[PDB]
Amino acid sequence: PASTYRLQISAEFTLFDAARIVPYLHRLGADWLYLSPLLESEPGSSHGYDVVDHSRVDAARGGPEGLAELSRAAHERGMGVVVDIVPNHVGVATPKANRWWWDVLARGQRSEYADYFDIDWEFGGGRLRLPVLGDGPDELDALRVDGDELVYYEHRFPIAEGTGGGTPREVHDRQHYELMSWRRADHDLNYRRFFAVNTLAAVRVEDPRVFDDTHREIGRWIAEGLVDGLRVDHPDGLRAPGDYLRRLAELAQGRPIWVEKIIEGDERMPPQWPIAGTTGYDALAGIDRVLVDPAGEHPLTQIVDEAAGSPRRWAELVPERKRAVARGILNSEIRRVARELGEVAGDVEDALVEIAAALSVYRSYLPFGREHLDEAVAAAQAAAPQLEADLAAVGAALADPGNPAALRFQQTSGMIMAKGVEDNAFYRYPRLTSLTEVGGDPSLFAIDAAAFHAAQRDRAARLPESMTTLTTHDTKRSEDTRARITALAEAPERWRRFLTEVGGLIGTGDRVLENLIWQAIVGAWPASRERLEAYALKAAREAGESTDWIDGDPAFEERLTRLVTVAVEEPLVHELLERLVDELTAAGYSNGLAAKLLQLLAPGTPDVYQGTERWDRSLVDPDNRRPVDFAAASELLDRLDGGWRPPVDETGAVKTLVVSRALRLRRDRPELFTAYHPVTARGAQAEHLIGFDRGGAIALATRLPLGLAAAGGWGDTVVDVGERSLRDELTGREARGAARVAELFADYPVALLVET
Repeated sequence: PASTYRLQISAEFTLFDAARIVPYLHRLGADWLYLSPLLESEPGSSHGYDVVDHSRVDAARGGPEGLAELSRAAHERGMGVVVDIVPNHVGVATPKANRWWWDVLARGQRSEYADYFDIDWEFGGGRLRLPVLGDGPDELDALRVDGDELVYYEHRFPIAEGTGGGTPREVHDRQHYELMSWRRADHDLNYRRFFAVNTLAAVRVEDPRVFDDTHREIGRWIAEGLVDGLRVDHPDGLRAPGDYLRRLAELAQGRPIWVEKIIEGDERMPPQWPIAGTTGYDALAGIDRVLVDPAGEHPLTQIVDEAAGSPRRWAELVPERKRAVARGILNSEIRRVARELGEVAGDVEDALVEIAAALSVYRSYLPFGREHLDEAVAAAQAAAPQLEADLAAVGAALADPGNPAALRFQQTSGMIMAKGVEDNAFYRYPRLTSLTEVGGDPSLFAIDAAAFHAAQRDRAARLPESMTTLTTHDTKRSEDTRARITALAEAPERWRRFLTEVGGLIGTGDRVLENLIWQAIVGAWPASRERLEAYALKAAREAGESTDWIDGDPAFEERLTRLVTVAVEEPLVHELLERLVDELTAAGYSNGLAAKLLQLLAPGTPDVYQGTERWDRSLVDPDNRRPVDFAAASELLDRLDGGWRPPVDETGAVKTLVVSRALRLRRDRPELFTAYHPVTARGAQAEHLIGFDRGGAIALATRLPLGLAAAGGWGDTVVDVGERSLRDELTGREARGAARVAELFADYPVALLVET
């Protein structure tokens, strides 16, 4: 496809709602609709990742009639449909809604659905441990019997037949499940789950019988022409992801499959995987880093280091926090891998924790990626020479794809990275929070244009059909929030001044977390107190230093709450914040347009998140999933198509112009996109021009806008565009030969030149 447009389908935006805005999306220039999980989820699911019935399209989202209508709307217009599917796990929040889970609770290992899940029965003493009770003592006195069901407040579980009668507790101890305290899920859990989410139980989709049942309706979409490609959720949690994608490719009849897979650096995926590529986060990392002024690296780091009283080094942070979740909320996983290894050596768990800590990829794919495991083991032996013998024997076992533990470890190192680095270490390394993003190396402050172009060339060579992306439903900060934040690398000293001035007014005791919060407030501004308060509490808990998700500090959280309230409502704090936002507003606009244009014409299939044809200043889940005003966007676009040329302003109109013109061009004139050639400028400010030629379409953008303005503008800087004559889709302005960037960017900080 020429592009994918991502839609959050739910009961508030159904498949019928989506089909009604298909014509606006075609107008905007989208090629394929990228929908979220559509199999029946938990009653009230606003994402659909908690599947409870793989046999039908979710009724709340429109059921099969809805899918059929959306597909027909898209296909009658030449458009395509790619659907997010969730192969690894199912929702168990409401058991009475997961017929498979219910039967396993009701009949234990005698359930026909028992080997659909990944259960250590012997660790549980023949029982499935459900971490549903509260931590207070005497919890089970709330256990009531209600017919053929055990009840614990609003939770209901089946009574195995022939086990009724007596105290509610006497019936509970006869059941194939054991209700336990939620805090016991850190260490004593005996079923495989997704991340540290107990309400997401993994299914053994490597079993052909399980694959057939979980993918039958998905297979119907393919067979009957409803769906044109698939996006696989979390393949890294699968036991045999290679085998899965092979089987999915034949289910999808050779149609394009994209995988959500985080890549680290120059790491490569197994080439035999029959996929189009990833959902885009490798591309996000480079687009953002070409807009970071590299000279801010040491100033902005010292702002964090002085606050922490001790250098925050990413090389310590990552191992430390991976170690911590391996020993904490993800310990049931570590302990289970240790049980399957047997008494290989002495301290097997500490050997595992050290290998997962040092592992520099999310997982191996053995025999592929053995290098990564080998280097982890060696690095663990240097960080912990006390276990040199143990690590060697444990690493030796972990290298044999015939050992079930080697395979389970690969299912676990996926989650130690995400929960330790993305959802923790990120929130402790805020020297520039736009670089703490899904798929990025925050240690890598910036990349020069030469490095940017190399990254584009590599994707054209090995991943030409792969997605690129700037916002997803899982990003920590949405694309224009990061665009403004990134300008702080140009003005580190201004930022120090701001933190100081506003921190002499209100604080929490965690000056490191306050750097992160003010960055999000500044980047998202203007934003409601409700949204900023929610973000602040979530960021503070993810960071885990001054409060936590398990055992919070209410006094601290209320200091954080009154920080954001003072930022919105108090006259002097608010003025200081408004003044800094104004100073950055043009820079962030220019950075946001630069990112959007570069991504949409770069090699690959650009993904456009719902509503990001206007400014998206959202924060983390769920702020990046707010309702999207497609009506407003269409009205905006109709003004643009009616010949209005907007200023760079807060309506987003100039972004809608850039997005719509680049999407259409790529969709409707694809003969223009045949190669990739850097376009470099000439003169006093040539460093500020970043761009490339794709064939007959040239993307031209600005980097480091604050320093450009400080230097007096483009001056007499020129771009060589060829002996050819080009025209800018955004303005109609013509350019030939050595064009002055002052003329090219006379109206906007970007231009999209087309051969004539």
